[PDB]
Amino acid sequence: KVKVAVRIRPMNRRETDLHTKCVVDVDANKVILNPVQPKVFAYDHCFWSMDESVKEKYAGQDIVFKCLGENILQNAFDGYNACIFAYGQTGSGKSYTMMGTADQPGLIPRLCSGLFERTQKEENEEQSFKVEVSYMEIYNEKVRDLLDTLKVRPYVDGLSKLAVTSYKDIESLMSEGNKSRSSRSHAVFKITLTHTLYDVKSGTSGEKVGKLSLVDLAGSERATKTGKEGSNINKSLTTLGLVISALADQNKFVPYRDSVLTWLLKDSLGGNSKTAMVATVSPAADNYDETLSTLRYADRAK
Ligand SMILES: Nc1ncnc2c1ncn2[C@@H]1O[C@H](COP(=O)(O)OP(=O)(O)O)[C@@H](O)[C@H]1O
Ligand SMILES: [Mg+2]
Repeated sequence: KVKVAVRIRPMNRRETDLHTKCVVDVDANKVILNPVQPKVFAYDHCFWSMDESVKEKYAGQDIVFKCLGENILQNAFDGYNACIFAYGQTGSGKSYTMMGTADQPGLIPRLCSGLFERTQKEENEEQSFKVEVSYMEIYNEKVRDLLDTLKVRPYVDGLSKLAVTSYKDIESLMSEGNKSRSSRSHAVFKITLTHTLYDVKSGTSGEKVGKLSLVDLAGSERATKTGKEGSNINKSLTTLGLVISALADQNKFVPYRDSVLTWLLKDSLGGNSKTAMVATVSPAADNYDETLSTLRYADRAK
């Protein structure tokens, strides 16, 4: 159903340089926020990613995919639907986790690599796979096609959906979309995997469809006044919160239509779908408030 994880990023350069204190500790799957009384939260996984040298507990990109990606991918081969959301403060590690860098590929490249490896393994004259990708951006409840404002009618009228046949292919679209792309919008990478089995006369005898929606959410931080985007983002994120919580609690009412994001992903949120959320947070004292907020959001969803 619903899996919730928290990933703790390293100190950034500024925090390192300026000796900002660490206020986040971890204990197995508990997160302890020390005051800048200690607060303790429990999750399905906690990824402590502060320092590669501490092998005893460091979680690299490979670890995140093993614990959150592999299962979600398998789910799509099973013919079911799934979403993965990265949620948290700007600079906390949402994009690093979802897409990653050229040197540290994240969830999306690993998942696509795994996907094509598996399809190329199982494909033959009697069964085929069709892989289609869309990449869109939701900013202020308006949708933009990152593979080119599209109207919401639940479908996005005129949203490109492109057939890809190799990892390199699907890579050109990751690349293309990321260029055309950010901290104040949601980015949705969608894969449709269709697996068709054929009978003796080359007619269709079996077919499974699995959808994967991999989501880099808009930053969750509160804007500070020094003389609306944040408010619009808050509604969306609050609604996504209510949807995930309600599904996690599973006759209940689920408010899909209260936001463009949750409505467009209704198909992969309801039914027998699987949802995984990674709440990214800074370890540093100067982010306590936003870290605390992110932790409560993640706790609530679980
Ligand atoms: N777990 C991590 N390990 C190493 N570097 C990270 C990690 N998380 C984030 N970073 C780096 O910190 C910066 C902020 O990450 P990013 O994902 O862009 O933040 P966000 O998407 O949440 O705004 C990026 O340069 C990213 O490469
Ligand atoms: Mg980002």
